[PDB]
Amino acid sequence: IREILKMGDERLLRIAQPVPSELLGSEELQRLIDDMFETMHHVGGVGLAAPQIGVDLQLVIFGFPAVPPTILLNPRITPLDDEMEEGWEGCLSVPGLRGAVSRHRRIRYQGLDPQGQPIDRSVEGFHARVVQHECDHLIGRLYPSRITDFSKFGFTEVL
Ligand code: NI
Repeated sequence: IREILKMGDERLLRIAQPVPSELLGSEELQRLIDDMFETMHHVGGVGLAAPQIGVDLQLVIFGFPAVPPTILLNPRITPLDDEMEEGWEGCLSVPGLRGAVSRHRRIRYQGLDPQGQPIDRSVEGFHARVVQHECDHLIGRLYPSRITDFSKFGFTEVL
């Protein structure tokens, strides 16, 4: 179990470094992953990025409309067309708040699994939204910085 960092921490705002090749397959990486799944499961989250626990690595985990349990390294996202869709987001680093955010409806995402094998998936809707949100942590973007409709940004208890 690790502490989740909160919005305002400078560590959330950095561009994350890639997982280096010598870590792929390794026990050190596996332990980071186990620590991340424990943390996410302990607070009831659907996704967690390594910078949210102060680890400066392009590594996200997610899973749950169901979403397959995935561990994604060094990701690259390619929007499949121009269609945008609005949805509710929250984040463990932004407790007590929700906002509506416009995201690509369809994306292809690519990256590596923990053993260094390629991932290549094309996805839509909520799965697409989750991946965009997690991958935004890796470039120092939290979901308030993506909001366009501020009428829909508020406290959970109130909205
Ligand atoms: Ni988040």
